[PDB]
Amino acid sequence: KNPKSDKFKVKRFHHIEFWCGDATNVARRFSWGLGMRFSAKSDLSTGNMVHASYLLTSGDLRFLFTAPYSPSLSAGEIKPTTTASIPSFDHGSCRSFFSSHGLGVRAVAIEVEDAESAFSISVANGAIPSSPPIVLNEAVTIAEVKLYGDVVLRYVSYKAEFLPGFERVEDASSFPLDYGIRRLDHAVGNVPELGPALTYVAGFTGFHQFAEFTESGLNSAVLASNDEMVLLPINEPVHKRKSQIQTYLEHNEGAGLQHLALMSEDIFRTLREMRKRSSIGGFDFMPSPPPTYYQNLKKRVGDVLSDDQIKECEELGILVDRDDQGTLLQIFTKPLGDRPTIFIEIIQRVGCMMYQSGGCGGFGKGNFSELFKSIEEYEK
Amino acid sequence: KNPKSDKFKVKRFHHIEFWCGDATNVARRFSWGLGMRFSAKSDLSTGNMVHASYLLTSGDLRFLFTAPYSPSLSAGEIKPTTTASIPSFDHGSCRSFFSSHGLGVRAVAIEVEDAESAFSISVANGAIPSSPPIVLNEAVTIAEVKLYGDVVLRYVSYKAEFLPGFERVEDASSFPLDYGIRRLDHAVGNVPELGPALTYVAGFTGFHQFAEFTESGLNSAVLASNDEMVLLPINEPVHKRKSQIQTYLEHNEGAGLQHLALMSEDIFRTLREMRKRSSIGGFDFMPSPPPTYYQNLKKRVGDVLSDDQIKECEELGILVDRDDQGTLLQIFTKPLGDRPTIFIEIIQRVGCMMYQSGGCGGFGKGNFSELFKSIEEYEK
Ligand SMILES: CCSCc1nnc2c(C(=O)Nc3nnc(C)o3)ccc(C(F)(F)F)n12
Ligand SMILES: CCSCc1nnc2c(C(=O)Nc3nnc(C)o3)ccc(C(F)(F)F)n12
Ligand SMILES: [Co+2]
Ligand SMILES: [Co+2]
Repeated sequence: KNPKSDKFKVKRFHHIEFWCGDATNVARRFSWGLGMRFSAKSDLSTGNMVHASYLLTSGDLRFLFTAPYSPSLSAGEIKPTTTASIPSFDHGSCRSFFSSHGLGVRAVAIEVEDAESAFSISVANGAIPSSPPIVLNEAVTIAEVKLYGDVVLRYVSYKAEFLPGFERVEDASSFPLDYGIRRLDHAVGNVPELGPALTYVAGFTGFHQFAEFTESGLNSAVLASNDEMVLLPINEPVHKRKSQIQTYLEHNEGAGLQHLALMSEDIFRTLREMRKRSSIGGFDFMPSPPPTYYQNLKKRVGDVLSDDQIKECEELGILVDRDDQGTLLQIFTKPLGDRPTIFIEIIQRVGCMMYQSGGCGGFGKGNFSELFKSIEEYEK
Repeated sequence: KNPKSDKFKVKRFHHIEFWCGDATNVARRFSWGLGMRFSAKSDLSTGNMVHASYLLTSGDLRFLFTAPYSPSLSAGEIKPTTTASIPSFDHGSCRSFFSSHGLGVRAVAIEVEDAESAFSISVANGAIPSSPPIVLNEAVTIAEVKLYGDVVLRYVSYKAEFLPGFERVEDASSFPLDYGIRRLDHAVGNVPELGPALTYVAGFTGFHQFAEFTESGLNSAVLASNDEMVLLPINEPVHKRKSQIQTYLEHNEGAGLQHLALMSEDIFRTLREMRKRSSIGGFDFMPSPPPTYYQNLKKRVGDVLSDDQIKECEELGILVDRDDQGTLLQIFTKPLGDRPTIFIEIIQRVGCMMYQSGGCGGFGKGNFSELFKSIEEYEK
């Protein structure tokens, strides 16, 4: 059941922020690979002497890419006089994050009714503060607490266009790419120990348990907001083969964000667009499951997807899972950067109409075993 | 004249190495933006636990992109047992370079007849050593000396496929992009003081002076090898407006590589391909000169380019210059990464046939004044 125990009012996922070495090159690659439009900037051309920040959007999904300039450019600034548009930014914190983890998510940002209250209530309830509430242009409020490793949960609230200090991009370079991605479905963390992480985060949010999974690799559990639109799964390693969660922890130098699942309104169109671009600057995908996996498909989702929809899953390497309430189409990219750490999931859910309920169809845990068997079935 | 005073045998430009935060994302962006094929790799999948290195090629042009892994992955290695394919690499040097300069060229690499001799002769003649000669798999030899700032000149020689330890990419991800770029024409450095830099480099190479320029921004001079195929211009600031060389030095935190000029066998095809991709992950170009610039074109190169070739220059924003021996088509990108530092020039030269002689048509110094006047002519 859903106890609806949120200690403050959470509205939805707002944005994800990557900390980069060069924000330009990462953002250009992600834009082309995922079909996200360049929609706002904050950099030297807008008067920001501290950091370069570029925002990509597709539907409601917002990806922010931030890198530091030379500290010499802002050596005369103090926090009261800063040109930074994100006043929680720090040159040394950013360099230390990137040197330790490589390219990765620094901030999981959620929109709340009041960011200052959500911060106070969180820290009162055990959250480790990262950046106190700061009010931008008397219009937006931002605050940050630690989530896991060097990832922060960022609260944002509005009185009433991304952030103050960001300039809209609607010019020539704002080409309207769109491969169908529409919003962030869930954001998954890897930690060394699940219990303490779950206890910590659920303690300061009031998020309730949504699901759990406990025999190849990991144990996980999901925290959700009251309407279960904000979904934060957390994984730990399970010590034949070496845990992929452990591989993550070793190459990331500890806990951090493992994958972002992005909802598509038409996953077949998204995967056709993304796959056409894999070899020309885009993203590569994990190897497709054997044909045996797609033979077992008609017997499990033949009532949900036509033979034509099923055959299109096989062309594209799409995975399908199903619980008692919904059906799930999913697929995974290879890692986004140099290290075998963060990757992206594309998903589309069918069912649970009331709008669609969060988590409709689960998270594809059934595909672990469905993949292990269909692999052994094709070796024959 | 050309004294042909090379203190060792230089053959040609071999490659350019970028030091990055994430080599994957920079290399994917450059590949798509410039039309360069992914042709070799050295990373975790090849057994390199130290650095990720990806090589792009177009014609004879080779761009190498390298980033460090976590040092923990190779904590048990020593230089005699290293898994690095480029043994001059150092984690701390790479992080310090990138944190200080952002994305930029670390190595200008030239092919010589014998890299060990070229290193010895260079250091004997005043070169500051960076990495002593190392022989890779008894097949290739590599050595490095300081060029300017934190840029090194890298010598490479072969007894007889890029480097030992690199695996060829000819698979699916090796899509054969090609927009016409064929080789590196020249590589330009910015320093605070031209004289000492010129004296230093010409001292240890024997490269001779090829050209010079001394009233908007800079003074420069060109060093060339005996056949004038290796061309290394160096700029210094000239202290109405602020020197763009000084802007470079401030945002780069000192001297470094300013621009790479890449020869195209068909600059009109290259610029059409690159411009179609500017807004979808590729490179942006500097703003085009006014129509007045292209009206003055028929009167200066009307004997070299048809009215149709001239009008195509205007569509594409291409600049044209001409000395007593050749004609030059050129254009400049905006900076390649976050900072207003490094950028790329595309060029194509017409004339000086004997093969074509290096530097045929000069370097476009006439376009500075030709641009200043044609701008004032269009304000009218
Ligand atoms: C490149 C790694 S591929 C292996 C792999 N990695 N993650 C997954 C997931 C997944 O997202 N689980 C999840 N998300 N939130 C919760 C809670 O649980 C489903 C299926 C597979 C697969 F094994 F079927 F591919 N995965
Ligand atoms: C984004 C900056 S645009 C301004 C600009 N920056 N560099 C140039 C060059 C140039 O490459 N000179 C050179 N190369 N080797 C030597 C020696 O000399 C020619 C023309 C112009 C221009 F002013 F005409 F554009 N430039
Ligand atoms: Co998932
Ligand atoms: Co040039």
